[PDB]
Amino acid sequence: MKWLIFGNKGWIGSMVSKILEQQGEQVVGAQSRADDESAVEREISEIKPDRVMSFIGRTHGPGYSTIDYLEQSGKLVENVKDNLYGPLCLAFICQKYNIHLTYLGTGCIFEGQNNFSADEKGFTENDKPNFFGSSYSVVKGFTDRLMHFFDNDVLNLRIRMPITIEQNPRSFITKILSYSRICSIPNSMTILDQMIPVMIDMARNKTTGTFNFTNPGLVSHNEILSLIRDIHKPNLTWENMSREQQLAILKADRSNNLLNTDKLQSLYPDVPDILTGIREVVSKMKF
Amino acid sequence: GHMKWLIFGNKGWIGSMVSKILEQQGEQVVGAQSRADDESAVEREISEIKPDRVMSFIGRTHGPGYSTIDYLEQSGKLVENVKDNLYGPLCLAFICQKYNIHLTYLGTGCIFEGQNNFSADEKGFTENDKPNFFGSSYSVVKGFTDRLMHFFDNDVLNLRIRMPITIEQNPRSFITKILSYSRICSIPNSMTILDQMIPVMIDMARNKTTGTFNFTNPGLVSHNEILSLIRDIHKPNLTWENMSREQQLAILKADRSNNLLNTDKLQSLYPDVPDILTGIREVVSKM
Ligand SMILES: C[C@@H]1O[C@H](OP(=O)(O)OP(=O)(O)OC[C@H]2O[C@@H](n3ccc(=O)[nH]c3=O)[C@H](O)[C@@H]2O)[C@H](O)[C@H](O)[C@H]1O
Ligand SMILES: C[C@@H]1O[C@H](OP(=O)(O)OP(=O)(O)OC[C@H]2O[C@@H](n3ccc(=O)[nH]c3=O)[C@H](O)[C@@H]2O)[C@H](O)[C@H](O)[C@H]1O
Repeated sequence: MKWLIFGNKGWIGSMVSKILEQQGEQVVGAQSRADDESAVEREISEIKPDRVMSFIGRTHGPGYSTIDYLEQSGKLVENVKDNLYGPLCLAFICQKYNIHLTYLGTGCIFEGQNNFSADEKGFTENDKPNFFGSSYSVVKGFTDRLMHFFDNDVLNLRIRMPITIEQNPRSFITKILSYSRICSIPNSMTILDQMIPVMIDMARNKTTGTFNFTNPGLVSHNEILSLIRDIHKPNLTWENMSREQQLAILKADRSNNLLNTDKLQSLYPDVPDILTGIREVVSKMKF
Repeated sequence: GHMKWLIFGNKGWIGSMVSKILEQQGEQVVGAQSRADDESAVEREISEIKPDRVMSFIGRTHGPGYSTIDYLEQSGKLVENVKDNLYGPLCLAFICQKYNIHLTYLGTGCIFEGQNNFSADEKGFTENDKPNFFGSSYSVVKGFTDRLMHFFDNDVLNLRIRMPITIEQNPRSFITKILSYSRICSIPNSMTILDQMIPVMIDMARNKTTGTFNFTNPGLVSHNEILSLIRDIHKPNLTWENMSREQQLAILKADRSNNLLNTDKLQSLYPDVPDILTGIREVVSKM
């Protein structure tokens, strides 16, 4: 089939593009900006893709390798443009043309259920955002809600803290290896090497709706650094800091949660729990 | 004949003014119980009430400690900004469209800068023009809401008002406000006299007119010209101090939109709408 990819030069979009091409699919990198709704509709009307995917957003930039970038005066316009408006333009136009859209969103719109409390099973697909501590998370929360108005037309995948075996400035493990102090908190995370094939399968199948799109279960920064130490780097040591210490040195807070992945597990029962998956990733990693 | 109207923002300055007028015209007005951002509660209320027409007079434009849009520039208020100035209005657009019920959305023309210099080649920002003013968090979000309303061009009436004026003094009224300000940044602007423009808005909603409309009285008026007309007609001892654009920017949390709106589209439908200077004369004579 023919796959039109927005964000195909980005970290994730490049990775997905490569896998679609190894699978024998035709990939078209979108030339239109997602927020240029008239150019998007011209491109979609002309290319006539079988599938559209969105790997776009504004999550770092000059001076800031993190979502702290969006807290600067003058960046709200880039935040809403790339992290809400562009994705909504793709939803409206893909829906009009009856072309399945995969939107790669975020689960960094919730806070909590990550304390191993016996009565808490994690945030669901239907749950409203309850984390408002970064401008990124605020805007993405509304994008996530708005995507529920396209439940039969758009696949809304909530990834978090994405990890690759290959080291990359964007990869959660690369980042935490680089940080002087670690705020260790159990969290739902996405191993892209494991879950990109699932995402492609879902888009091939025209599956629609919202899915929490993390590996089952919780892992902490300390558990990940402990595996790197215990598998490869016996000398490895790090300093811990609290949520409050971290808040003081960043421009924004950070989302910490468990996502309930029962919905994804109903379709894809072989996705590894996050600790089995991280053990696998760390075992294969170069430094 | 007389109809049933569901009003979001029925207790607000503009909403309560429109409610009273629809009631004076012998309509049935229901004040909405649901928050516009509570999409499930909105869908319940619309499906229950089965209104002939829905109207939105909602937004977040002031709050504790800040009688202006400067309120939205505080850390932690982006969530209120997007919730009330974008997401709630989009919830109303999606749901009213689903139920094929006409929606009037009271938007803003404070999404553009320029064309107010009396240059003969500049006839003002049109309905199709994209936002070009990004100097307040209010204007940035409202600009995206305006663009999003264009995806509902057959189902929603999107009216861009600016600097609303009432005969009746009120803290929200542009004339009350500039009378209250020690220093005036005098700039020619498109402005909306609500006493003259609300009856046009109600007619449009009765006719189920949809699309975007610039919704200011035709032409420009400056702060200095309004205050001069108040002095000469009502208050001969009135005096004020003038200040620059950059001097204003030094005292406020954000910049302000200054523009001309092209009102040819409205004037084509309603040739009798008073030009701003004729209308300001009517207003000041009634004060
Ligand atoms: C596109 C979005 O990117 C996001 O990354 P974010 O910009 O929050 O990454 P970091 O600030 O590096 O934060 C990554 C992690 O590092 C922790 N940390 C940070 C700095 C420090 O000095 N020490 C620490 O321990 C921080 O608490 C967080 O757990 C998320 O992936 C989100 O899932 C995804 O949708
Ligand atoms: C809901 C939105 O409200 C808005 O009002 P805004 O909050 O910008 O009002 P003010 O800050 O009082 O500003 C009102 C006017 O006062 C001027 N001024 C301000 C302070 C000062 O000390 N001296 C001055 O001369 C300012 O430049 C502006 O022209 C707009 O109506 C917009 O059309 C509407 O959609």
